[PDB]
Amino acid sequence: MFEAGLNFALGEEIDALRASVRRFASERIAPLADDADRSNAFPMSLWREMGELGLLGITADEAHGGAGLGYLAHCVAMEEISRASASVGLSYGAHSNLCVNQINRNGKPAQKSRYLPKLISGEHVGALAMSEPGAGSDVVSMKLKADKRGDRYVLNGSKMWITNGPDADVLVVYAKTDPGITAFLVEKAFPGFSAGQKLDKLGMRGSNTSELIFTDCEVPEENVLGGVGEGVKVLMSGLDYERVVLSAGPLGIMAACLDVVVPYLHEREFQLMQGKLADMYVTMNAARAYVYAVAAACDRGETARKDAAGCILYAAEKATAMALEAIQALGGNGYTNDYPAGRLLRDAKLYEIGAGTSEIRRMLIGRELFAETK
Amino acid sequence: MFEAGLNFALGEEIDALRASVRRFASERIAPLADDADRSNAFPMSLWREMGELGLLGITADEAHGGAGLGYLAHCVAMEEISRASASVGLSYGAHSNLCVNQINRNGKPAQKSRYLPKLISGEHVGALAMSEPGVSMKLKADKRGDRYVLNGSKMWITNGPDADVLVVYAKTDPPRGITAFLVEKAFPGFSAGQKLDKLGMRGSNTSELIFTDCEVPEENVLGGVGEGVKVLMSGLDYERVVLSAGPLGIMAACLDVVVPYLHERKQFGQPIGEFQLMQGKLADMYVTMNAARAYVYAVAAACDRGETARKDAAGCILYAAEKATAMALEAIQALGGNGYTNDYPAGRLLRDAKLYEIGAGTSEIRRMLIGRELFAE
Amino acid sequence: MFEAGLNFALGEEIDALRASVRRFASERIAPLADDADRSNAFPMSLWREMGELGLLGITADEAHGGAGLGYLAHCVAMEEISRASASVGLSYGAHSNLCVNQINRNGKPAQKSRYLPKLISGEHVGALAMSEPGVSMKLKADKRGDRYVLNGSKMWITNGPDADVLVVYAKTDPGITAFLVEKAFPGFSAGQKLDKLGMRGSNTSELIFTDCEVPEENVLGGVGEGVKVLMSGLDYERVVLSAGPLGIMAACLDVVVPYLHERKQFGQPIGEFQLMQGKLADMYVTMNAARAYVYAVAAACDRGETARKDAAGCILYAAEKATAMALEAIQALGGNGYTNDYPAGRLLRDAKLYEIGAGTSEIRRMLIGRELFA
Amino acid sequence: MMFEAGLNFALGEEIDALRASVRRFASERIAPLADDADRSNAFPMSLWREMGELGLLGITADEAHGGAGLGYLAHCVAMEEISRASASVGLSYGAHSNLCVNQINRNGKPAQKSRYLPKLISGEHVGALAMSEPGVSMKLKADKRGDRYVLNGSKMWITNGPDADVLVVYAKTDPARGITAFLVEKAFPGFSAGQKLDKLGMRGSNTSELIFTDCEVPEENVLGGVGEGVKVLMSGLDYERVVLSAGPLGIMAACLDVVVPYLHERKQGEFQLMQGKLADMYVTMNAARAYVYAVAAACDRGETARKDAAGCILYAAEKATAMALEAIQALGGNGYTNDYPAGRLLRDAKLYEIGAGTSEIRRMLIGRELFAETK
Ligand SMILES: Cc1cc2nc3c(=O)[nH]c(=O)nc-3n(C[C@H](O)[C@H](O)[C@H](O)COP(=O)(O)OP(=O)(O)OC[C@H]3O[C@@H](n4cnc5c(N)ncnc54)[C@H](O)[C@@H]3O)c2cc1C
Ligand SMILES: Cc1cc2nc3c(=O)[nH]c(=O)nc-3n(C[C@H](O)[C@H](O)[C@H](O)COP(=O)(O)OP(=O)(O)OC[C@H]3O[C@@H](n4cnc5c(N)ncnc54)[C@H](O)[C@@H]3O)c2cc1C
Ligand SMILES: Cc1cc2nc3c(=O)[nH]c(=O)nc-3n(C[C@H](O)[C@H](O)[C@H](O)COP(=O)(O)OP(=O)(O)OC[C@H]3O[C@@H](n4cnc5c(N)ncnc54)[C@H](O)[C@@H]3O)c2cc1C
Ligand SMILES: Cc1cc2nc3c(=O)[nH]c(=O)nc-3n(C[C@H](O)[C@H](O)[C@H](O)COP(=O)(O)OP(=O)(O)OC[C@H]3O[C@@H](n4cnc5c(N)ncnc54)[C@H](O)[C@@H]3O)c2cc1C
Repeated sequence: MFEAGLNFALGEEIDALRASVRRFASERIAPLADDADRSNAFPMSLWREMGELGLLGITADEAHGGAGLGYLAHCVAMEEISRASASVGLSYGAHSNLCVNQINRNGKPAQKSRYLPKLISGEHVGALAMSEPGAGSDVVSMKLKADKRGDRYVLNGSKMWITNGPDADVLVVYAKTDPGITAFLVEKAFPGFSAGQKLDKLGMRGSNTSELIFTDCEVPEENVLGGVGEGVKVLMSGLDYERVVLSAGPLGIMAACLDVVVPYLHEREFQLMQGKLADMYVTMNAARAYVYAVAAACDRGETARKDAAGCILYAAEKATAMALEAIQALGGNGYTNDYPAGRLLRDAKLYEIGAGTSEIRRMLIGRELFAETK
Repeated sequence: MFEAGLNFALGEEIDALRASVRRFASERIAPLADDADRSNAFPMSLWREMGELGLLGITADEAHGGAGLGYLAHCVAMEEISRASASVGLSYGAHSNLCVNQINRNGKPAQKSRYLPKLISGEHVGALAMSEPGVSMKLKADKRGDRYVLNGSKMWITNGPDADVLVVYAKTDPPRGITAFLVEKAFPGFSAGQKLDKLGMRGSNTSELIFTDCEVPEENVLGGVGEGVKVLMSGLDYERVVLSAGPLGIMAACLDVVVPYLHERKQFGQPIGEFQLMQGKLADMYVTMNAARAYVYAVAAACDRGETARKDAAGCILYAAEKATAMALEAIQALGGNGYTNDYPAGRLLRDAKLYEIGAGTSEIRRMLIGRELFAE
Repeated sequence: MFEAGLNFALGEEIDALRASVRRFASERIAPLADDADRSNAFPMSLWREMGELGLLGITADEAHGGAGLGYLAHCVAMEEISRASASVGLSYGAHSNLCVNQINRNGKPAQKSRYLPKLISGEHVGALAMSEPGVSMKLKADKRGDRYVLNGSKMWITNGPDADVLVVYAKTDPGITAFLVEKAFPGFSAGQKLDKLGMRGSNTSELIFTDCEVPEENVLGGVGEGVKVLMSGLDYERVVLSAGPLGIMAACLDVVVPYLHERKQFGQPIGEFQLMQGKLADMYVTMNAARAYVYAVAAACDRGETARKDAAGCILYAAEKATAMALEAIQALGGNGYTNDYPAGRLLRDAKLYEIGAGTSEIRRMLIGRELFA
Repeated sequence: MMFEAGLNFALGEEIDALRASVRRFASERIAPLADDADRSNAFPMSLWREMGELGLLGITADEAHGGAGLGYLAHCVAMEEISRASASVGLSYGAHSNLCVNQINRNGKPAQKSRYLPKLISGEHVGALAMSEPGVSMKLKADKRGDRYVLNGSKMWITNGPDADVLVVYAKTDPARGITAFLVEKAFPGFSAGQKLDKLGMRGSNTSELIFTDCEVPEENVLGGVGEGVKVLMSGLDYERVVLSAGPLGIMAACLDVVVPYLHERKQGEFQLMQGKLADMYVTMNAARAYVYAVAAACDRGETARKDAAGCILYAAEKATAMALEAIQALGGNGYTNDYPAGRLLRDAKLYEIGAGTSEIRRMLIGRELFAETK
């Protein structure tokens, strides 16, 4: 509902993609956003609908139903989707980027043919499992065991905070094969695999998050993803691309902030208010510029850990700040659950923690700068 | 649980008061804070308990059964209660300051004797109603014989659906045609709307009030007819001072949750409190806590001296409110994923804190007030 | 020099332009920056030099010696210039954009023929005089025959004492008209240069008009149409000027990064300290976001899109960020950062100008906030 | 004109009297030369005797030696009024009266205090404190030789360095808790000051390195015990921090002094933004005062904590810098000229985020303390 903004000239294809996703999001997602938050449940019908629109495999190969587009495209879809529901945006990102994109980049032809088509149609839901109760920030200290036994790897332990955890049919799981790390393709139907009950979160309540438990979970050796002991490389790259695409989550939240604020103020010319509005608009636009420039850079093949970390750092902090201003501009009404401003705040905060914290991002950028400039 | 902090030397009586309230808040209030947020309702049984401890009439005169203490004392009580549950704190503040203190300051002896005793014991709950959907207020009071008839609505009233006694501002003559009234829940033509569904302060019952030819005896005029603007202004100064201890208690709670976590959470082989960035974050929280406290206590003390503090009262609530919300965001940050779950109270602290940047006058209004007064005198 | 950062892929032409301008800047401007600041005087020889490089007419028509380039190119040139000396950059912006570009856009071909060639060669210096001590301007231009007679004053004029050609706004009826004024016109006089906190190499003065005769063929843009003329290119001015703060930010990293390796405390380069890494990260991210936003606005202008809000936005943003970054630069250097031996203090002093000169942050916020309704 | 509104803190008649006195001296005598001190890059030396005469130089010194015998709150108030007139004079004053005189008053033996305090208190002598070095891992050597310690090395960034007659100097008496503080006289052969530094601000505050080349120090000039220097240094830093925090206080008070009168007589929704900005300056001022005064009063009760001293200077220094930036903003073009003092307030304010230990160091100290306190 607030649609002014700087044109970035992303090209006809991406403009069409934007108009498409925006139409889909306003018609099919936005009406369910509040309900998803209130019921604490992802609206499952969206999986196939997004599959049918080609959003789920947007950066995956056209062999398997994918659209073969790039990270700028993915950012735009993620932004429109998150604009309608940040929760659906987060689940979508975790499926389409965390799971699908890692398989597409590190998977062998046989593996991709086996797992991708259903992930891309939305028949299967995907997840990525890296974090553990005692290994979050310090992720390489993970303790999930994977012991070779015949033509199988037996998995023992747990993962935590997994987006789409209770629903995922296919998961990319990192495990210690030598306490070092290996990535595995895990099916929900593998015996010894279980999901915990969904978490009760401050925000992202439409997004089903759970622990995972592995009790003698047998994984075929042909389901290793990217080679034994080479899980850390796979992980690292996975974090880069995660960072760029997920930074569009905050973008969508910021767009939603203006969506509620501007019409509100037009149904309800004070100067402090106009200044507040200006700061929101300018922030939104700068954040867009930065994220799109980083995404285009990734598409040209200049992926730097620095700038991906930087754009999610920046966008996440700005989205939270702006949600606070959205509530503020609405006043008392903004403090009620009758308006979505509160939910925008609750949702936005996740991005300063998930995908690595602000602290970890700042440190990565600092250490990297210092390392390359010596 | 986190008890580091600057000693402000408030004296033995205030130190003892802090000890009593802290004991009550930790033993009684904290274990039901989550429940209050979840059920979206005030735990009514607390009223009489707070009544018993002498907290509800803390600034009311001893002649009417109050404790006869001042705003510094009241800030301290409000802080310790808010630290345990910010919802309970807001309700308490609205009862004991917005209502009880307005009556203590402005009431004739007979109004005070009629209304104060049950408000002080907690048999009665109290509220204050000023704000409307549209001091250009529209609530109308017309004379009818020896009574006043009230017509209109008030919005966003803390303790609204439960209040037995209300201080209500109304137009008797449409500017300097405002009058304050003591209203009883019992008066016909008075009702409360449904309770609000809020981001935070969910344990604090809030609603609109609807006055439909509501009859108020002329003897219930509070502070003289046409004089409502003076009663309202003064009320606002004291309201801001006492309510600013709400953000203080929330800040204290941020430290309570974060500090034991910094010790107990290990990553990279170390408690995360040993990492430079986290030490910095902690330092900033601590310094902010102490500065906010210093400012608020100084303003309250000035009030107890009977000094002017309009700018300074607006200022200490502006300041505290903004800091508390910022600090709750950092508390969630410091706890990480755990801090993003409802199993931890950090999220609740954030949701509750934001209230004070709107409720009881917004940040914007506080800024404009302060700047205007400066630019004049 | 710190030359790392996001690639924006501006194209071969702009990249070659950046390279040439940077070579010129480090060779000819940078060694004079301190001296310009200490003597409070523009190094005049730079005019002809910049004229020889085609920089003064970068966005002006080729038929008059201009480069015929656009605002993105101009921002890049302005950025590389300001990175070597902010004062030189400010004077350069006033000459090449505020004066030359206004003539190029609103000047009749005869006027451009008369005034542009020397401005472009650098034989003449250009200025813009709009601001007055008090749309409430009081400089009056009275039509007496084939002449307009100018009486009044203008204030804070960049290149004031040196300008040969000035675009000058005046009230012809209280209503506004822009004029081309020559230094040689009798009744025109410049006041002594101001003594400023920063931008000390940039010669600012008041102007005084006492019965100054301007011929009617020197009306710029049409009688009573001065406000359209002004409004136009307040925008382009904002875009191009926002590259001043960009140059300064680049300069901040230019001084901070090397120092973070060389300085050692507690047995380590200070760059290994976590708070330091945090700070450097915030600087880097800010630099990239600001560049992204300014380049996007400039490219929008070059596509001929309207960008009132976004031009005001990008200078608002970039000016505030540059000042904050200069502060951190001083911080990162410690005691040394506090001495005039290092350039950090100068960068802070210079940066503050852009929040307060050529508009103010408050005006920019109100403008954006009003145009966004409200 | 001056801005004199603000929250009353009820500091008592003695302190209110001191405040009126110093504010009179500051606006009458110091303010008119603040720009001169800045432009000439030189402390106005004649101020020393005058501040001695007003009882300001030994404000926390024992009365038996001529001092006022007042405390840290009192000292903060004096520092604040002085700094409000000229931050440079305030920094030189702070270094003399707290960094030097107070260290001697707390750690000196009776004979040491008798010998050195009287001329420092009357302002006949200028005092300094020397601890920092270009490289507590300092390199300044003090080798015991007979009944004298021989000093070799250098100190850097010393306030009042070129002028100091008496300096408290820290050195390593054993490169293995091997630190000792010393009372050093300018008159000692082998001691000299370097050229005065050329600084962004605090330009009226003379700052230099010190150079000790086989500088002979009498062994009776050991301050507070051989090897005990780390203790002396640390406590010195706590009190340094509390009193110097009033430097930023004075700078903030100056910001309002320049802004509020200007905002009246200047006339063009930017003015509402302006009122908001004025509100934030006012509130910030009052908050910082409340905190600094609370920490100082705590010190006067005998409660000194590393945390709170560090905290109040961290807070105040950051606030003063931000407010100076706003003062310039509020005065617009005029604020950007050297004809108004706002530019100077900014340049000066920045110093307090570095000197006395950077904001980074303060944050770490506080965090490490809290962590130790809550394990
Ligand atoms: C909604 C949600 C969805 C998620 N989805 C997924 C998923 O799909 N896949 C997946 O693998 N994981 C997922 N996670 C896990 C997520 O990545 C973790 O929450 C986070 O990365 C790990 O932090 P933690 O929760 O262990 O907190 P901690 O790591 O304990 O952090 C606590 C605090 O300490 C700070 N800190 C830690 N180390 C340092 C240091 N060295 N220096 C300075 N400060 C430090 C942090 O900044 C933080 O403030 C999800 C989490 C959430 C909340
Ligand atoms: C928990 C809670 C308890 C409350 N309890 C009581 C009570 O007991 N008694 C009572 O009388 N009231 C009470 N209120 C009312 C409360 O004070 C109002 O909600 C608050 O003052 C804001 O009113 P509003 O919702 O109409 O905001 P609005 O006034 O609609 O605010 C809209 C936005 O515009 C801004 N704005 C408005 N006017 C201007 C202007 N002139 N210039 C610049 N900006 C402007 C505001 O900052 C705000 O961001 C309570 C509110 C809350 C939230
Ligand atoms: C280095 C430099 C170079 C310059 N070069 C040029 C040039 O080449 N050409 C040219 O025309 N001008 C030039 N200027 C003028 C410049 O645009 C002004 O100095 C400034 O942008 C406008 O503010 P002011 O100086 O008049 O101060 P004021 O506008 O008086 O500022 C006082 C404060 O009040 C606020 N305020 C300002 N106006 C209003 C209003 N109408 N209503 C409410 N509040 C308001 C502002 O936010 C400001 O913070 C230059 C200035 C500088 C410093
Ligand atoms: C005007 C002035 C007057 C002075 N007067 C005196 C005086 O009278 N007596 C005296 O003894 N000294 C004096 N000093 C020196 C002052 O104490 C030092 O400048 C300060 O203690 C340290 O600054 P530095 O130059 O050593 O910076 P550095 O130590 O080189 O610091 C460089 C940067 O690294 C950062 N850093 C360093 N260590 C760490 C860490 N462990 N973690 C994170 N970040 C870190 C710092 O924050 C800083 O940003 C004075 C200085 C000035 C500027």
